[PDB]
Amino acid sequence: NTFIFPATFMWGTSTSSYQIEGGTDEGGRTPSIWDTFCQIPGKVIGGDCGDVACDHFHHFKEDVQLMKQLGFLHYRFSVAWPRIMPAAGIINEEGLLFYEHLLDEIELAGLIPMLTLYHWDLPQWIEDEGGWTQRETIQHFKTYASVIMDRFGERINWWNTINEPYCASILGYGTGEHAPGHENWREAFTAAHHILMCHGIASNLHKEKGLTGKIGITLNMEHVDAASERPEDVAAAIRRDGFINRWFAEPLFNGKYPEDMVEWYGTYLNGLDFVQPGDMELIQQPGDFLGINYYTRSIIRSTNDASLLQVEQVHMEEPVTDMGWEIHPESFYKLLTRIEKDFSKGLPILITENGAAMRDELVNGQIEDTGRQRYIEEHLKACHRFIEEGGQLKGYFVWSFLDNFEWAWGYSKRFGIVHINYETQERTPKQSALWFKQMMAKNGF
Ligand SMILES: OC[C@H]1O[C@@H](S[C@H]2[C@H](O)[C@@H](O)[C@H](O)O[C@@H]2CO)[C@H](O)[C@@H](O)[C@@H]1O
Repeated sequence: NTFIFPATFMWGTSTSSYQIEGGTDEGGRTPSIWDTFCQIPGKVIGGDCGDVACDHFHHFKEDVQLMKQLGFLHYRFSVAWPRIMPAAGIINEEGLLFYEHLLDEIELAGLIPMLTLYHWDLPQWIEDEGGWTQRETIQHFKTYASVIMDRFGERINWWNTINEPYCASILGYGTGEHAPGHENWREAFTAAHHILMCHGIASNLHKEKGLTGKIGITLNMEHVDAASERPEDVAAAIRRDGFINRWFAEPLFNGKYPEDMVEWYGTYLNGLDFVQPGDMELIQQPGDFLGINYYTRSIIRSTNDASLLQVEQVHMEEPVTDMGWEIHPESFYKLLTRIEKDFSKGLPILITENGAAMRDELVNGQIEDTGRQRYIEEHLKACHRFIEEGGQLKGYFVWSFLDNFEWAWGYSKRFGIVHINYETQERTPKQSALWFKQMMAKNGF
Protein backbone atom coordinates (compact mmCIF):
# COMPACT_ATOMS: atom_id res chain seq x y z
CA ASN A 1 0.00 0.00 0.00
CA THR A 2 2.93 2.32 -0.75
CA PHE A 3 2.71 5.23 -3.19
CA ILE A 4 5.79 5.68 -5.36
CA PHE A 5 6.01 8.41 -7.95
CA PRO A 6 8.01 8.66 -11.19
CA ALA A 7 11.75 9.17 -10.79
CA THR A 8 11.51 12.30 -12.92
CA PHE A 9 8.52 13.63 -10.98
CA MET A 10 8.80 17.30 -9.94
CA TRP A 11 8.46 18.00 -6.20
CA GLY A 12 8.11 21.65 -5.32
CA THR A 13 6.67 24.39 -3.15
CA SER A 14 5.16 27.72 -4.16
CA THR A 15 4.33 31.23 -3.00
CA SER A 16 2.99 34.57 -4.22
CA SER A 17 4.81 37.91 -4.18
CA TYR A 18 2.13 40.05 -2.55
CA GLN A 19 1.27 37.28 -0.13
CA ILE A 20 4.75 37.03 1.43
CA GLU A 21 7.17 39.83 0.42
CA GLY A 22 6.06 42.82 2.46
CA GLY A 23 8.29 45.83 1.85
CA THR A 24 5.29 47.24 -0.02
CA ASP A 25 6.65 50.78 -0.15
CA GLU A 26 10.32 49.80 -0.21
CA GLY A 27 12.76 49.69 -3.11
CA GLY A 28 10.71 51.79 -5.51
CA ARG A 29 7.62 49.59 -5.32
CA THR A 30 4.41 51.53 -5.94
CA PRO A 31 0.96 50.39 -4.70
CA SER A 32 -0.69 47.36 -6.32
CA ILE A 33 -4.45 46.98 -6.67
CA TRP A 34 -4.54 44.86 -3.52
CA ASP A 35 -2.93 47.58 -1.39
CA THR A 36 -5.93 49.73 -2.28
CA PHE A 37 -8.59 47.01 -2.16
CA CYS A 38 -7.52 45.91 1.33
CA GLN A 39 -8.41 49.40 2.64
CA ILE A 40 -12.02 49.17 1.54
CA PRO A 41 -14.02 48.36 4.69
CA GLY A 42 -15.35 44.81 4.77
CA LYS A 43 -13.36 43.51 1.78
CA VAL A 44 -10.65 41.65 3.72
CA ILE A 45 -11.20 39.93 7.07
CA GLY A 46 -9.97 42.02 9.99
CA GLY A 47 -9.18 44.80 7.53
CA ASP A 48 -5.78 43.21 7.03
CA CYS A 49 -3.42 44.27 4.25
CA GLY A 50 -0.26 42.93 2.60
CA ASP A 51 1.83 45.29 4.69
CA VAL A 52 4.91 43.36 5.86
CA ALA A 53 3.18 39.97 5.62
CA CYS A 54 6.02 37.40 6.01
CA ASP A 55 8.57 40.10 5.23
CA HIS A 56 10.10 37.70 2.69
CA PHE A 57 11.56 40.86 1.10
CA HIS A 58 14.13 40.81 3.89
CA HIS A 59 14.13 37.11 4.84
CA PHE A 60 14.51 35.52 1.39
CA LYS A 61 17.99 34.01 1.87
CA GLU A 62 16.77 32.29 5.02
CA ASP A 63 13.60 31.17 3.30
CA VAL A 64 15.27 29.62 0.25
CA GLN A 65 17.88 28.05 2.51
CA LEU A 66 14.97 26.75 4.60
CA MET A 67 13.62 25.15 1.41
CA LYS A 68 16.90 23.46 0.51
CA GLN A 69 17.12 22.34 4.15
CA LEU A 70 13.57 21.06 3.70
CA GLY A 71 14.47 18.90 0.68
CA PHE A 72 12.89 20.91 -2.13
CA LEU A 73 14.30 20.88 -5.65
CA HIS A 74 11.68 23.19 -7.22
CA TYR A 75 10.34 26.59 -6.14
CA ARG A 76 7.53 28.52 -7.83
CA PHE A 77 7.29 32.21 -6.94
CA SER A 78 5.95 35.30 -8.65
CA VAL A 79 7.27 38.71 -9.59
CA ALA A 80 5.45 41.76 -8.24
CA TRP A 81 4.62 43.83 -11.30
CA PRO A 82 4.69 46.95 -9.04
CA ARG A 83 8.40 46.50 -8.17
CA ILE A 84 9.24 46.39 -11.88
CA MET A 85 6.88 49.01 -13.43
CA PRO A 86 6.20 51.46 -10.58
CA ALA A 87 4.92 53.87 -13.26
CA ALA A 88 4.36 54.20 -17.02
CA GLY A 89 7.37 52.92 -18.98
CA ILE A 90 9.94 53.51 -16.24
CA ILE A 91 11.52 50.20 -15.11
CA ASN A 92 12.76 50.16 -11.51
CA GLU A 93 16.25 48.64 -11.48
CA GLU A 94 16.07 48.19 -7.71
CA GLY A 95 13.14 45.86 -8.19
CA LEU A 96 14.86 43.68 -10.77
CA LEU A 97 17.87 43.53 -8.46
CA PHE A 98 15.70 42.04 -5.73
CA TYR A 99 14.57 39.15 -7.89
CA GLU A 100 18.03 38.69 -9.43
CA HIS A 101 19.44 38.26 -5.91
CA LEU A 102 16.55 35.93 -5.08
CA LEU A 103 17.70 33.91 -8.07
CA ASP A 104 21.31 33.97 -6.84
CA GLU A 105 20.11 32.52 -3.56
CA ILE A 106 17.89 29.95 -5.30
CA GLU A 107 20.59 28.64 -7.62
CA LEU A 108 23.08 28.79 -4.74
CA ALA A 109 21.00 26.21 -2.87
CA GLY A 110 20.65 24.10 -5.98
CA LEU A 111 16.97 24.78 -6.54
CA ILE A 112 15.06 24.97 -9.80
CA PRO A 113 12.92 28.10 -10.19
CA MET A 114 9.54 28.62 -11.87
CA LEU A 115 8.74 32.31 -12.30
CA THR A 116 5.09 33.31 -12.37
CA LEU A 117 4.64 36.55 -14.32
CA TYR A 118 1.25 37.67 -12.98
CA HIS A 119 -0.18 36.61 -9.61
CA TRP A 120 -2.93 39.24 -9.20
CA ASP A 121 -0.85 42.22 -8.01
CA LEU A 122 -1.58 44.67 -10.84
CA PRO A 123 0.03 48.10 -10.33
CA GLN A 124 -2.52 50.61 -9.11
CA TRP A 125 -1.43 53.14 -11.73
CA ILE A 126 -2.67 50.68 -14.31
CA GLU A 127 -6.05 50.15 -12.66
CA ASP A 128 -6.36 53.93 -12.76
CA GLU A 129 -6.09 53.68 -16.54
CA GLY A 130 -8.88 51.10 -16.41
CA GLY A 131 -6.91 48.03 -15.42
CA TRP A 132 -7.89 44.77 -17.06
CA THR A 133 -11.00 46.29 -18.70
CA GLN A 134 -8.64 48.19 -21.01
CA ARG A 135 -7.09 46.48 -24.00
CA GLU A 136 -4.26 48.99 -23.54
CA THR A 137 -3.33 47.11 -20.38
CA ILE A 138 -2.12 44.24 -22.57
CA GLN A 139 0.70 46.31 -24.05
CA HIS A 140 1.69 47.31 -20.50
CA PHE A 141 1.94 43.58 -19.82
CA LYS A 142 4.08 43.08 -22.91
CA THR A 143 6.47 45.74 -21.60
CA TYR A 144 6.63 44.06 -18.19
CA ALA A 145 7.01 40.53 -19.51
CA SER A 146 9.72 41.54 -22.00
CA VAL A 147 11.99 43.06 -19.34
CA ILE A 148 11.59 39.99 -17.16
CA MET A 149 12.54 37.65 -19.99
CA ASP A 150 15.46 39.81 -21.09
CA ARG A 151 16.85 40.21 -17.59
CA PHE A 152 16.51 36.52 -16.78
CA GLY A 153 15.22 33.84 -19.13
CA GLU A 154 18.63 32.23 -19.42
CA ARG A 155 18.29 31.12 -15.79
CA ILE A 156 14.54 30.48 -15.76
CA ASN A 157 13.82 26.81 -16.45
CA TRP A 158 10.05 27.29 -16.12
CA TRP A 159 7.71 30.10 -17.08
CA ASN A 160 4.30 30.30 -15.48
CA THR A 161 2.45 33.13 -17.25
CA ILE A 162 -0.87 33.92 -15.58
CA ASN A 163 -2.06 32.44 -12.30
CA GLU A 164 -5.82 31.82 -12.23
CA PRO A 165 -7.32 34.12 -14.89
CA TYR A 166 -10.66 33.22 -13.32
CA CYS A 167 -10.00 34.85 -9.96
CA ALA A 168 -8.42 38.01 -11.37
CA SER A 169 -11.35 38.52 -13.76
CA ILE A 170 -14.59 37.04 -12.35
CA LEU A 171 -13.76 37.78 -8.69
CA GLY A 172 -11.85 40.99 -9.31
CA TYR A 173 -14.34 42.69 -11.64
CA GLY A 174 -17.44 40.52 -11.48
CA THR A 175 -18.19 39.61 -7.88
CA GLY A 176 -16.08 42.33 -6.28
CA GLU A 177 -14.46 39.73 -4.01
CA HIS A 178 -10.86 40.29 -5.13
CA ALA A 179 -9.02 43.47 -6.14
CA PRO A 180 -9.81 45.88 -7.62
CA GLY A 181 -13.31 45.04 -6.42
CA HIS A 182 -15.71 45.97 -9.25
CA GLU A 183 -19.17 44.39 -9.63
CA ASN A 184 -19.80 44.48 -13.38
CA TRP A 185 -20.08 41.31 -15.45
CA ARG A 186 -19.35 43.20 -18.63
CA GLU A 187 -15.95 44.18 -17.22
CA ALA A 188 -15.26 40.74 -15.73
CA PHE A 189 -15.64 38.92 -19.05
CA THR A 190 -13.68 41.70 -20.83
CA ALA A 191 -10.95 41.47 -18.21
CA ALA A 192 -11.00 37.69 -18.57
CA HIS A 193 -10.35 38.08 -22.30
CA HIS A 194 -7.51 40.56 -21.83
CA ILE A 195 -5.75 38.49 -19.19
CA LEU A 196 -5.99 35.34 -21.30
CA MET A 197 -4.45 37.31 -24.16
CA CYS A 198 -1.51 38.16 -21.92
CA HIS A 199 -0.75 34.47 -21.71
CA GLY A 200 -0.54 34.44 -25.48
CA ILE A 201 1.44 37.64 -25.38
CA ALA A 202 4.05 36.23 -23.02
CA SER A 203 4.01 33.05 -25.11
CA ASN A 204 4.83 35.04 -28.25
CA LEU A 205 7.55 37.03 -26.44
CA HIS A 206 8.88 33.67 -25.22
CA LYS A 207 9.31 32.15 -28.67
CA GLU A 208 10.36 35.46 -30.20
CA LYS A 209 13.19 35.81 -27.69
CA GLY A 210 14.07 32.18 -28.33
CA LEU A 211 13.99 31.04 -24.69
CA THR A 212 14.50 27.40 -23.68
CA GLY A 213 12.53 27.29 -20.46
CA LYS A 214 9.21 25.42 -20.57
CA ILE A 215 6.17 27.67 -20.48
CA GLY A 216 2.56 27.45 -19.44
CA ILE A 217 -0.46 28.97 -17.79
CA THR A 218 -2.09 27.94 -14.50
CA LEU A 219 -5.85 27.56 -14.24
CA ASN A 220 -7.57 26.98 -10.95
CA MET A 221 -10.13 24.26 -11.52
CA GLU A 222 -12.79 22.58 -9.43
CA HIS A 223 -14.74 19.41 -9.89
CA VAL A 224 -18.47 19.97 -10.05
CA ASP A 225 -21.25 17.60 -8.95
CA ALA A 226 -25.00 18.21 -9.18
CA ALA A 227 -26.79 18.37 -5.84
CA SER A 228 -29.48 15.91 -6.99
CA GLU A 229 -30.75 14.02 -10.03
CA ARG A 230 -33.12 16.94 -10.70
CA PRO A 231 -32.74 18.30 -14.27
CA GLU A 232 -32.20 21.95 -13.34
CA ASP A 233 -29.59 20.90 -10.77
CA VAL A 234 -27.71 19.00 -13.47
CA ALA A 235 -28.15 22.10 -15.62
CA ALA A 236 -26.86 24.19 -12.75
CA ALA A 237 -23.78 22.04 -12.35
CA ILE A 238 -23.03 22.32 -16.07
CA ARG A 239 -23.22 26.10 -15.72
CA ARG A 240 -20.79 26.15 -12.79
CA ASP A 241 -18.35 23.93 -14.67
CA GLY A 242 -18.42 26.30 -17.64
CA PHE A 243 -18.14 29.31 -15.33
CA ILE A 244 -14.79 28.34 -13.74
CA ASN A 245 -13.30 25.64 -15.99
CA ARG A 246 -14.55 25.70 -19.59
CA TRP A 247 -14.58 29.48 -19.96
CA PHE A 248 -10.80 29.55 -19.58
CA ALA A 249 -9.74 26.07 -20.63
CA GLU A 250 -11.79 26.12 -23.86
CA PRO A 251 -10.03 29.14 -25.44
CA LEU A 252 -6.60 27.86 -24.37
CA PHE A 253 -6.90 24.50 -26.18
CA ASN A 254 -9.90 24.81 -28.50
CA GLY A 255 -9.53 28.45 -29.50
CA LYS A 256 -13.12 29.28 -28.48
CA TYR A 257 -15.43 30.14 -25.59
CA PRO A 258 -18.06 27.64 -24.34
CA GLU A 259 -21.03 28.16 -26.69
CA ASP A 260 -23.55 27.56 -23.92
CA MET A 261 -21.90 29.97 -21.51
CA VAL A 262 -21.73 32.56 -24.30
CA GLU A 263 -25.44 31.99 -24.85
CA TRP A 264 -26.12 32.22 -21.12
CA TYR A 265 -24.13 35.44 -20.56
CA GLY A 266 -26.57 37.10 -22.96
CA THR A 267 -26.32 40.88 -23.05
CA TYR A 268 -23.28 40.83 -20.75
CA LEU A 269 -20.98 39.67 -23.57
CA ASN A 270 -22.28 42.59 -25.61
CA GLY A 271 -22.01 40.62 -28.83
CA LEU A 272 -18.49 39.48 -27.94
CA ASP A 273 -17.36 42.92 -29.15
CA PHE A 274 -14.18 42.84 -27.06
CA VAL A 275 -12.81 40.03 -29.23
CA GLN A 276 -10.70 41.14 -32.17
CA PRO A 277 -9.38 39.26 -35.21
CA GLY A 278 -6.48 37.15 -33.95
CA ASP A 279 -7.28 37.31 -30.22
CA MET A 280 -8.52 33.73 -29.94
CA GLU A 281 -5.53 32.58 -32.02
CA LEU A 282 -3.25 34.52 -29.71
CA ILE A 283 -4.91 32.85 -26.70
CA GLN A 284 -4.93 29.25 -27.98
CA GLN A 285 -1.34 28.45 -26.99
CA PRO A 286 -1.31 25.53 -24.49
CA GLY A 287 2.45 25.85 -24.40
CA ASP A 288 4.64 23.11 -22.91
CA PHE A 289 2.40 22.23 -19.94
CA LEU A 290 -0.85 22.97 -18.16
CA GLY A 291 -0.60 24.29 -14.62
CA ILE A 292 -3.48 23.44 -12.32
CA ASN A 293 -4.49 24.66 -8.87
CA TYR A 294 -7.02 22.43 -7.13
CA TYR A 295 -8.51 22.66 -3.65
CA THR A 296 -12.05 21.41 -3.36
CA ARG A 297 -15.11 20.23 -5.29
CA SER A 298 -18.39 22.01 -5.86
CA ILE A 299 -21.85 20.49 -5.24
CA ILE A 300 -24.36 22.52 -7.17
CA ARG A 301 -28.13 23.02 -7.21
CA SER A 302 -30.23 25.51 -9.13
CA THR A 303 -31.97 28.68 -7.94
CA ASN A 304 -34.02 31.29 -9.82
CA ASP A 305 -32.29 34.26 -8.18
CA ALA A 306 -30.79 37.55 -9.30
CA SER A 307 -27.23 36.25 -9.67
CA LEU A 308 -25.38 35.76 -12.94
CA LEU A 309 -25.43 31.93 -12.90
CA GLN A 310 -28.49 31.27 -10.72
CA VAL A 311 -26.54 28.45 -9.08
CA GLU A 312 -26.35 27.53 -5.38
CA GLN A 313 -23.42 25.79 -3.74
CA VAL A 314 -24.44 23.18 -1.21
CA HIS A 315 -22.29 23.54 1.88
CA MET A 316 -20.94 20.09 2.66
CA GLU A 317 -19.96 20.57 6.32
CA GLU A 318 -18.29 17.13 5.96
CA PRO A 319 -14.50 16.88 6.14
CA VAL A 320 -13.50 20.51 5.61
CA THR A 321 -10.60 22.88 6.09
CA ASP A 322 -10.50 25.97 8.27
CA MET A 323 -12.02 27.72 5.25
CA GLY A 324 -15.12 25.56 5.18
CA TRP A 325 -13.68 23.88 2.10
CA GLU A 326 -14.73 20.24 1.86
CA ILE A 327 -12.01 17.61 1.49
CA HIS A 328 -12.88 15.22 -1.33
CA PRO A 329 -9.71 13.66 -2.79
CA GLU A 330 -11.75 11.42 -5.10
CA SER A 331 -12.88 14.57 -6.94
CA PHE A 332 -9.26 15.61 -7.56
CA TYR A 333 -8.65 12.30 -9.36
CA LYS A 334 -11.94 12.81 -11.25
CA LEU A 335 -10.92 16.33 -12.32
CA LEU A 336 -7.45 15.23 -13.46
CA THR A 337 -9.01 12.50 -15.57
CA ARG A 338 -11.51 14.90 -17.16
CA ILE A 339 -8.78 17.41 -17.93
CA GLU A 340 -6.67 14.86 -19.82
CA LYS A 341 -9.73 13.68 -21.78
CA ASP A 342 -10.72 17.19 -22.83
CA PHE A 343 -8.22 19.99 -23.31
CA SER A 344 -4.74 18.62 -22.48
CA LYS A 345 -5.08 15.20 -24.14
CA GLY A 346 -1.48 14.18 -23.41
CA LEU A 347 0.24 17.47 -22.63
CA PRO A 348 2.20 17.50 -19.36
CA ILE A 349 0.13 18.55 -16.38
CA LEU A 350 1.67 20.33 -13.43
CA ILE A 351 -0.01 20.98 -10.12
CA THR A 352 1.29 24.43 -9.31
CA GLU A 353 -0.90 24.68 -6.18
CA ASN A 354 -2.51 22.20 -3.78
CA GLY A 355 -2.86 22.43 0.00
CA ALA A 356 -5.18 23.33 2.87
CA ALA A 357 -5.85 25.76 5.71
CA MET A 358 -6.40 24.11 9.09
CA ARG A 359 -6.37 25.68 12.57
CA ASP A 360 -2.76 25.71 13.77
CA GLU A 361 -1.61 25.53 17.38
CA LEU A 362 2.08 25.74 18.28
CA VAL A 363 2.98 23.14 20.93
CA ASN A 364 6.54 22.89 22.24
CA GLY A 365 8.02 24.36 19.09
CA GLN A 366 6.03 22.00 16.88
CA ILE A 367 2.87 22.18 14.81
CA GLU A 368 1.00 18.88 14.78
CA ASP A 369 -1.03 19.74 11.69
CA THR A 370 -2.26 16.18 11.27
CA GLY A 371 -5.17 17.71 9.43
CA ARG A 372 -3.11 19.41 6.71
CA GLN A 373 -1.55 16.48 6.67
CA ARG A 374 -4.40 14.06 6.02
CA TYR A 375 -5.06 16.47 3.26
CA ILE A 376 -1.81 16.50 1.26
CA GLU A 377 -1.25 12.74 1.57
CA GLU A 378 -4.81 11.89 0.52
CA HIS A 379 -4.74 14.15 -2.51
CA LEU A 380 -1.33 12.74 -3.46
CA LYS A 381 -2.86 9.26 -3.55
CA ALA A 382 -5.29 10.87 -5.94
CA CYS A 383 -2.42 12.10 -8.06
CA HIS A 384 -0.82 8.65 -7.84
CA ARG A 385 -3.90 6.88 -9.15
CA PHE A 386 -4.13 9.38 -12.05
CA ILE A 387 -0.58 8.35 -12.88
CA GLU A 388 -0.44 4.55 -12.85
CA GLU A 389 -3.60 4.91 -14.98
CA GLY A 390 -1.64 6.79 -17.63
CA GLY A 391 -2.10 10.38 -16.50
CA GLN A 392 0.52 12.95 -17.51
CA LEU A 393 1.15 14.45 -14.08
CA LYS A 394 4.84 15.43 -14.04
CA GLY A 395 4.96 17.55 -10.91
CA TYR A 396 3.32 18.81 -7.74
CA PHE A 397 3.89 22.02 -5.76
CA VAL A 398 2.46 22.00 -2.24
CA TRP A 399 0.72 25.33 -1.97
CA SER A 400 2.09 27.80 0.49
CA PHE A 401 5.56 27.18 1.77
CA LEU A 402 4.81 29.93 4.31
CA ASP A 403 1.60 31.07 6.01
CA ASN A 404 0.75 34.32 4.21
CA PHE A 405 -1.73 37.10 3.54
CA GLU A 406 -4.60 34.88 2.40
CA TRP A 407 -6.24 37.47 0.19
CA ALA A 408 -9.82 38.22 1.30
CA TRP A 409 -9.31 36.00 4.33
CA GLY A 410 -6.33 38.11 5.34
CA TYR A 411 -4.09 36.43 7.89
CA SER A 412 -7.06 34.69 9.53
CA LYS A 413 -6.14 31.58 7.53
CA ARG A 414 -2.92 29.56 7.41
CA PHE A 415 -1.94 27.63 4.28
CA GLY A 416 1.74 27.13 4.92
CA ILE A 417 3.68 24.02 5.76
CA VAL A 418 6.06 26.38 7.57
CA HIS A 419 4.48 28.30 10.44
CA ILE A 420 5.02 32.05 10.61
CA ASN A 421 4.94 33.81 13.98
CA TYR A 422 3.80 37.30 12.90
CA GLU A 423 4.91 38.98 16.12
CA THR A 424 8.52 37.88 15.61
CA GLN A 425 8.64 36.79 11.95
CA GLU A 426 10.40 33.53 12.83
CA ARG A 427 9.88 30.44 10.68
CA THR A 428 9.05 27.08 12.28
CA PRO A 429 8.41 24.05 10.00
CA LYS A 430 5.14 22.24 10.69
CA GLN A 431 4.92 18.43 11.00
CA SER A 432 3.51 18.32 7.49
CA ALA A 433 6.67 19.97 6.18
CA LEU A 434 8.85 17.32 7.82
CA TRP A 435 6.57 14.62 6.45
CA PHE A 436 7.00 16.16 3.03
CA LYS A 437 10.77 16.04 3.44
CA GLN A 438 10.74 12.33 4.26
CA MET A 439 8.15 11.81 1.52
CA MET A 440 10.27 13.43 -1.24
CA ALA A 441 13.27 11.48 0.11
CA LYS A 442 11.68 8.10 -0.61
CA ASN A 443 10.09 9.83 -3.58
CA GLY A 444 6.83 8.42 -2.29
CA PHE A 445 5.13 7.14 0.84
O1 LIG B 1 -7.44 32.54 -0.31
C1 LIG B 1 -6.92 31.19 -0.07
C2 LIG B 1 -6.53 30.50 -1.41
O2 LIG B 1 -7.53 30.92 -2.37
C3 LIG B 1 -7.61 30.32 -3.73
S1 LIG B 1 -8.77 30.70 -5.05
C4 LIG B 1 -10.40 30.35 -4.29
C5 LIG B 1 -11.42 31.59 -4.23
O3 LIG B 1 -11.06 32.69 -3.28
C6 LIG B 1 -12.85 31.15 -3.65
O4 LIG B 1 -13.76 32.30 -3.59
C7 LIG B 1 -13.46 30.00 -4.52
O5 LIG B 1 -14.77 29.52 -3.97
O6 LIG B 1 -12.47 28.87 -4.58
C8 LIG B 1 -11.10 29.18 -5.14
C9 LIG B 1 -10.35 27.76 -5.09
O7 LIG B 1 -11.17 26.66 -4.62
C10 LIG B 1 -6.19 30.39 -4.46
O8 LIG B 1 -6.15 29.47 -5.50
C11 LIG B 1 -5.00 30.08 -3.44
O9 LIG B 1 -3.77 30.40 -4.09
C12 LIG B 1 -5.13 30.88 -2.08
O10 LIG B 1 -4.05 30.57 -1.27
